[PDB]
Amino acid sequence: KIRLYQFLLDLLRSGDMKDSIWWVDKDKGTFQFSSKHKEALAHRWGIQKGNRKKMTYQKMARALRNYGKTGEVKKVKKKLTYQFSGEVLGR
DNA sequence: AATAAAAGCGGAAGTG
DNA sequence: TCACTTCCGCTTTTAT
Ligand SMILES: N=C(N)c1ccc2nc(-c3ccc(-c4nc5ccc(C(=N)N)cc5[nH]4)[se]3)[nH]c2c1
Repeated sequence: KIRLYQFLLDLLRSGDMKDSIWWVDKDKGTFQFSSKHKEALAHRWGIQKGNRKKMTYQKMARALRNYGKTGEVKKVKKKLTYQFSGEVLGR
């Protein structure tokens, strides 16, 4: 199956939802969600998974915080900003 | 100086 | 066993 952080990375490289997600420093690995359009993205996440209920950003973000222990994604002290790890980008 | 609102946190049970 | 999902409760930041 697919993993969460991959679903995000792909769009960031595809620009499929530029209105909902964008790079802050595409080199450093930072990205940020639109405070207004974040729901329309989490909605598409719950669709690609086929969950019983519709996916809300609050629930999706609850998943991101579980990447903290492994390092895949670490929250930033900024608003709605997270950071990928190097291994995911490539090396 | 208090607030209402938004963001963020995390345990626990549950799911495909 | 995984990778979340869902739920509820609390805590923290910000804007006004
Ligand atoms: N009214 C508004 N227009 C408004 C606008 C912007 C806002 N930016 C925030 C927050 C930013 C960071 C927050 C936060 N960092 C936390 C760390 C730990 C915990 C915890 N539970 N340990 C909780 C945390 N919450 Se909230 N709130 C806003 C409101």
